[PDB]
Amino acid sequence: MATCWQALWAYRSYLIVFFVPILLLPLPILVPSKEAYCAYAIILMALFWCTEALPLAVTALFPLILFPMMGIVDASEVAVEYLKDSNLLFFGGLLVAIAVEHWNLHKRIALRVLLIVGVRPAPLILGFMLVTAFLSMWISNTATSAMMVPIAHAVLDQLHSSQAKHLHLTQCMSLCVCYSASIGGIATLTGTAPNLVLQGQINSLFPQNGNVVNFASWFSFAFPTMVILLLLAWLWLQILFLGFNFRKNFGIGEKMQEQQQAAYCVIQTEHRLLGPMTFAEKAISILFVILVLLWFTREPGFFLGWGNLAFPNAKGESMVSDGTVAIFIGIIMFIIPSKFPGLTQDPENPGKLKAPLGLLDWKTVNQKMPWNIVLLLGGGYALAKGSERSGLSEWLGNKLTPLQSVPAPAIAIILSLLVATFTECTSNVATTTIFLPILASMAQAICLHPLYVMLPCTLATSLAFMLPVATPPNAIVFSFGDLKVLDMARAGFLLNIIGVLVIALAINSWGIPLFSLHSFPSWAQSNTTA
Amino acid sequence: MATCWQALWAYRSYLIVFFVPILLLPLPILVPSKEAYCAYAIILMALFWCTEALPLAVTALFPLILFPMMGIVDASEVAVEYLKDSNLLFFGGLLVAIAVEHWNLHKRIALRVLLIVGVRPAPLILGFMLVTAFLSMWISNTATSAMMVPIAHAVLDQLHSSQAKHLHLTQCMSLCVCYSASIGGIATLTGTAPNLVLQGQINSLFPQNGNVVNFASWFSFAFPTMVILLLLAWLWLQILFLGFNFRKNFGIGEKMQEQQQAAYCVIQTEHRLLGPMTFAEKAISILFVILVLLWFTREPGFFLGWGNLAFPNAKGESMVSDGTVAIFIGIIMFIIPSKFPGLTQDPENPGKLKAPLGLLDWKTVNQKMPWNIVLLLGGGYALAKGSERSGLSEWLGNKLTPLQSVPAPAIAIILSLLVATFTECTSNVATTTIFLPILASMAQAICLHPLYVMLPCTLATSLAFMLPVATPPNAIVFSFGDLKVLDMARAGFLLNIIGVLVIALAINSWGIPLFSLHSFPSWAQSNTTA
Ligand SMILES: CCCCCCCCCCCCCCCCCC(=O)OC[C@H](COP(=O)(O)O)OC(=O)CCCCCCCCCCCCCCCCC
Ligand SMILES: CCCCCCCCCCCCCCCCCC(=O)OC[C@H](COP(=O)(O)O)OC(=O)CCCCCCCCCCCCCCCCC
Ligand SMILES: CC(C)CCC[C@@H](C)[C@H]1CC[C@H]2[C@@H]3CC=C4C[C@@H](OC(=O)CCC(=O)O)CC[C@]4(C)[C@H]3CC[C@]12C
Ligand SMILES: CC(C)CCC[C@@H](C)[C@H]1CC[C@H]2[C@@H]3CC=C4C[C@@H](OC(=O)CCC(=O)O)CC[C@]4(C)[C@H]3CC[C@]12C
Ligand code: NA
Ligand code: NA
Ligand code: NA
Ligand code: NA
Repeated sequence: MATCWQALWAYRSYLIVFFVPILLLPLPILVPSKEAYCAYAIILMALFWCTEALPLAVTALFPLILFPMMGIVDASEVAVEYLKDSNLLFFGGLLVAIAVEHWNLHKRIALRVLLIVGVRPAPLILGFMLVTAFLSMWISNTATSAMMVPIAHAVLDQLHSSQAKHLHLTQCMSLCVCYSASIGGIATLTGTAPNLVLQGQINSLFPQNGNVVNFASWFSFAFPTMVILLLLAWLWLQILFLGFNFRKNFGIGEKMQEQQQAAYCVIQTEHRLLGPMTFAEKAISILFVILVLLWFTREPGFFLGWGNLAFPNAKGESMVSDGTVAIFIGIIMFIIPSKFPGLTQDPENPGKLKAPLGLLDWKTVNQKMPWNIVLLLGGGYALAKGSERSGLSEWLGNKLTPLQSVPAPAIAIILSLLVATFTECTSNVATTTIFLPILASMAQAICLHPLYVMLPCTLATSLAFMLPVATPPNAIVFSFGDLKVLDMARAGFLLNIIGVLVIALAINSWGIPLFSLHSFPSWAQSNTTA
Repeated sequence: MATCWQALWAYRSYLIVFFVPILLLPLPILVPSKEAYCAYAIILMALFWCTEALPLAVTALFPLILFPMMGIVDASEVAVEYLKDSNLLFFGGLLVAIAVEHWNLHKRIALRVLLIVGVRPAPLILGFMLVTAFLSMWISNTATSAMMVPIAHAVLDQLHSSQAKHLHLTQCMSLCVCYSASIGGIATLTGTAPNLVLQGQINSLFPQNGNVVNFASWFSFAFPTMVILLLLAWLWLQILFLGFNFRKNFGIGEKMQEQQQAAYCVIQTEHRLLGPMTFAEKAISILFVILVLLWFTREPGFFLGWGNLAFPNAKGESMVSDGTVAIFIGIIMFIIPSKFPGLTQDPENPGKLKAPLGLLDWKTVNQKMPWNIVLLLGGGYALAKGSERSGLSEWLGNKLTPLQSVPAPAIAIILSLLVATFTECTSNVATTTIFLPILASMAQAICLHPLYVMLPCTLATSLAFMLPVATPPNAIVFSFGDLKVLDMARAGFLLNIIGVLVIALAINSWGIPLFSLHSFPSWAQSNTTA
């Protein structure tokens, strides 16, 4: 009878976990190679994340058993890949956010934000996108996400509670903060790390170049690209999760103004009934401002920060990172009392006073920390390390070489598509470092100017929108549990193509004059050209 | 008035955190050196752990801010020290223990253990010590602790609930399991990792030695040492936490037999009212047996395991570790259903069936995992790495050289005291690797036989009993929150001296005949001797 078909549909995750590793076994069986053994693991983890047949942190533990059991890397070497400085930065940022939420400062910030920008979905999403992109121009993307994801969560909670469809707004705001942190970092030379890697490669492979890639020329090239890509991402996320209406999205017309003025006066009254700030709110607000100001001035690149003055290494770089500052502020939050004269009496011995708790105690942290996101970030780093140790990146980099029998405006588009597809599985810095010296020689072989193929390769590494392991902002937005990986993939599949087309617009207009991409200059000559 | 003296005593942890870093500042100020900068951090973390002015995982985060801020190591290099394979082994073992506790198998195991060995404190502690030492002779110490600490916790909970002073029994059982895992590993050549390091050094520094250190001679030397040290540790932990009575400790005499027979019949009835095993209990019991059998036969050393047959490296060693097996079994626990035909109906849509949950879901794991012990183990590894990168181990190793103007039975005692003191701060393998080639040349300089100074150095690295970062068993016993670090230090300070005296007994009787430690053989000759 038909009662077996519901039993087969209820058990669908067990069937996925049993049948997906069997159906992909022809790839390691028919092609015995470490590149195929790593491609099997990448396809398996992507299929287990998009279907969510297992929890996210459980799928993130799969390199630890997969890579030693096919000879890619040792268990000792895959074990120290799961906790880097970018993961400690997330730990310290969320350690500050837990103290913000515990002492009701998140309600103050959310009510003041909703009092300033109002209650309209698309202008509020646009304001969050613009602020996240401007912050990501100057600090790290991970620091921007770890600062901005709980603020958007609190604003969204207060917006829900003032109106008593919201489950699409909670996806649109999370994905817009996630994508704005990645988009805004490409506009400056110090915004994302591969932007510096390109300058290191241009200085090493081509001396006598005369500092062709600096702060001013990179800004003049990559700021309109960032603005156009951010506005198109706003329009696409507004179309996909909200409607095609554009008057309901902007709150235009009556039967919409009435509910919006009612929600605005409800927000006004519940903000008025908060009172003065307590001692803990003032202390946490001062520490938050100090943390963001220390993140700004640590290593700016266009002037000399406190990380270069105090604590330099032999190369002059800072030995202290952003995660060090985050862990420092989070440790200080355990030491400052929550009330200063707060000497109470304990339920034990009746001759004792009692010191207050700190701004953080350990049991609040243990109840509130997303440890699955720590494990997800670590599993992403381990999969990215296994892709370099197996030889996938060297194999796919050497497939870009026979593209020489293609006209030059199409080489950049095909290369940008390939790099934007491959950067979902790997690291941005490693992909840039491996892929740039191949493209430099490929451009020297056909007498094409470098940075016609090196600038789209550097920009396409940042177009990482589909998988949780593509960028650390892609994993940080799963901290509250309302998102699915299928929503992120469905939103990012078109954003990759839109970003590739925006890079192709930027390299063929206003990138040709300010870089002289039609001349093949004399600093790119060698013994193989002529 | 006198009401200020209670306000000063209530605020004692804040005063410790403020005044201890200021009072130790003459050590980095008067002695500017990286060895002093690391000694400052070690003394500060030991003082913050023994007083517990901060939580344990918060004090374990101190290398991340300390080592880049005095130039010892970079933030990127100290960040990848916090999650090794021994930490993933604890994660996988406790991931199995959470599933044992969630499905009431821990009550079955605890009631059957209390039905077999009875209810008497000192014989039960001795049985746990003997089983933990015998298990630690053949598998890793971390695997033995991660298997045996929750079992002792469950037995202790059932023993408390059958008798309705226990707060001293819960310290004695935790510390006895912790110390038995460390003591039992010295008896075999494959029990602890420095035991193999010594054999590598004897083979590398002195060829033509004729395999003087093998399985049989190491067993014949180190098994009575282990037995004597285990019995003396049992007697000392019985004296320290229990009384000097030895008849109340063994339950001898009436007014003690009555309560013990009452507790035994209460245990009999509440074990009889459990019923047959469910599906989840049978599945978890089979997986537990399979996990311990895979831990036994992976890399035994005296025969060829499945880790050497399948998955070898170029040197023939196993690429798969014990943590890989633990993570493998813990991942399988998410896939097996808790009931097989358990198709229920969901509170949502009334046309759906519902698959059961697994033996593990993520929310039970998040509620039950001790993440502070993961951070504590990682902070210990980072402090141990900073001690090698700063140069403390090379500095303290070169202080063993001017001990040549001491008679030879006292050189071994002074060296064992120094190594047993220094191994509380550092790693056992690194201390052995650094300290053995200095002692070999020091013994060649005075025409003393090696292994008169290399065997006490190898054995004294395992006498690690005072600090949570000395051994991973020292950190695993804080998983349930009943212990203090001051109890561990108070119990281990005398056990270090007892172990040094037992090593001095073993090297001067029955170690002289079976190693010929009175002859200076011909394989230790060089160009500097004669
Ligand atoms: C160049 C200088 C740095 C510029 C940095 C980028 C620009 C940031 C502008 C953000 C403006 C957001 C609205 C107003 C400020 C935030 C709320 C606030 O001040 O709370 C006061 C609120 C108290 O207000 P009260 O109830 O009136 O006393 O809290 C505090 O005083 C302490 C807050 C410390 C941390 C502030 C974090 C603010 C994050 C805001 C994110 C906004 C995203 C969307 C913005 C759309 C703008 C178009
Ligand atoms: C050489 C072969 C391997 C030897 C390994 C080392 C020796 C281990 C002996 C441990 C004996 C402990 C008492 C009996 C076994 C535990 C309880 C049991 O059988 O549960 C059955 C109990 C069933 O109870 P029932 O159905 O109600 O009869 O559970 C199971 O069947 C599941 C078994 C899973 C694994 C259990 C591991 C228990 C470790 C206990 C450690 C005890 C420490 C103190 C022992 C002092 C001895 C002097
Ligand atoms: C951990 C739990 C959830 C089960 C996981 C099952 C699969 C996802 C994995 C785990 C072990 C894997 C196997 C481990 C080792 C091999 C040998 C490998 O062939 C070799 O010879 C590998 C070594 C080499 O030749 O270098 C082919 C893939 C295969 C069968 C792997 C196929 C995929 C398997 C079954
Ligand atoms: C963890 C947070 C909440 C509080 C930490 C306070 C102290 C435990 C630490 C943190 C910063 C440390 C300082 C960081 C750097 C230095 C410089 C150092 O002198 C140097 O010149 C170091 C660099 C070098 O010469 O190689 C002397 C120690 C001192 C003052 C350290 C003393 C101990 C301090 C105050
Ligand atoms: Na950035
Ligand atoms: Na990437
Ligand atoms: Na062992
Ligand atoms: Na140690």
